[PDB]
Amino acid sequence: HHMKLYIMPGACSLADHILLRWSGSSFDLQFLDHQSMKAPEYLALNPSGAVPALQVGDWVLTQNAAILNYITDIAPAERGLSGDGSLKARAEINRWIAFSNSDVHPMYWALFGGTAYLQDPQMIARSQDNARQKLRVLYQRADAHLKHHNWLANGQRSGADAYLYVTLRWAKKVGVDLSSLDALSAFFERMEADPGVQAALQAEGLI
Amino acid sequence: HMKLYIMPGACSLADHILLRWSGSSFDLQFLDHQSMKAPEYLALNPSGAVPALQVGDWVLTQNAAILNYITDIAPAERGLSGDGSLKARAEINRWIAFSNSDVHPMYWALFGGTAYLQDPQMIARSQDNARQKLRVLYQRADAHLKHHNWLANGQRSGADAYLYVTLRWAKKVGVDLSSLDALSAFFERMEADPGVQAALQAEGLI
Ligand SMILES: N[C@@H](CCC(=O)N[C@@H](CS)C(=O)NCC(=O)O)C(=O)O
Ligand SMILES: N[C@@H](CCC(=O)N[C@@H](CS)C(=O)NCC(=O)O)C(=O)O
Ligand SMILES: [Cl-]
Ligand SMILES: [Cl-]
Repeated sequence: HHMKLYIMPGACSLADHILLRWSGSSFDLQFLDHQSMKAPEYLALNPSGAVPALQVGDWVLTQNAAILNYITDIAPAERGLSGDGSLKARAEINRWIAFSNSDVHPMYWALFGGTAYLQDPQMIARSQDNARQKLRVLYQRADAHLKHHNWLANGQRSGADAYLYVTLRWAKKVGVDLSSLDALSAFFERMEADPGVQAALQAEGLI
Repeated sequence: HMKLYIMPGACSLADHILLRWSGSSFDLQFLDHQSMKAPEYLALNPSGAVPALQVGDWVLTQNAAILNYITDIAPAERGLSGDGSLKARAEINRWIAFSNSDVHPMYWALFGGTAYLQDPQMIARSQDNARQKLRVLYQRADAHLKHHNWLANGQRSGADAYLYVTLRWAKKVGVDLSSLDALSAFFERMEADPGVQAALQAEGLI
């Protein structure tokens, strides 16, 4: 109740939801729609009208990268979400959060109606194929990294893994080819076997 | 002991500006669209993109990660972490993420990212769309800057360096920044900054 996470089921807010559960923090979910996000109540809270938003008392934090880092910062060290807690450890988490946040996530724009302005069905389809080809390349990079690493950063689970997992769920909704990416596949299954991930998916109605 | 891999005027200029503000000792390593795809740099960064910050044998690559690392190593007296609280770091992070994940990728069609469309009219529509979406994002920044001189905690941070760098691209690609007086004043404050000027000059920019 002191902390409220504004979510849309299956959206990027799911990464923050997963991390909150891994941190062991007490929090309250506030459910939003593509309609309720654009309503004046949430626009007063976040003018951008986009999820996630994390309310800590009267303070409203908005970027996934900022929220994930904030949850990491407040989590007790025993939860192991900051690695050894050094500058290098935080930098490793940050680089992999930025990979999902600024390389992976925006490549999904064409796959979530971002290219509707093209009007031409063939052009819209080409933009989607391009997004899938570029995403395939990015996921091959993540898979190559996961072949020799347990987790993305510092060999320990972090907000970086929660974010990568959420993008993989989108890949599995928009037709991104993840075949022959065995390390990435094992990572996805490890995540889905996790009680914190399962609790989050269930609470959001993705079961 | 630190080496920053740059391309003149690229997103790496934000890290360059912050390194000057931090007072840190650093070397610049200049790259091309060709030298970045060369095997020597691909061994350091397989993504074949700038920035990259080398600290000894360690190579750090994401802009957001580099900006936060520079902030973390800067002496407290430099005032790049605000009051230094979790809320202060979160305010810096939200504004870094705004330029990193909202502004920066909207420039993709404006920098040849929609060439696959082939048809010139469709490529032009993708550029017009990128410009329209960017004016909306810059209106948001302008609305925030109407009541704040700096993006986070009323004190200069890596967030300010990043927003300024994209505003340089806006001017080069035809993004409409008219009637955005607070963002215009921000751009002017930045260009008058000695650390910014020192960075622009070292990069051979104007
Ligand atoms: N850079 C922002 C992006 C925010 C964003 O893309 N939010 C999406 C959720 S994935 C959203 O609200 N989409 C639907 C809408 O705006 O109606 C962040 O990572 O928090
Ligand atoms: N998410 C990455 C994006 C990296 C990136 O976009 N780098 C650009 C510089 S603006 C680049 O190297 N562009 C041209 C190229 O790859 O040839 C970050 O912020 O560091
Ligand atoms: Cl990376
Ligand atoms: Cl923001």
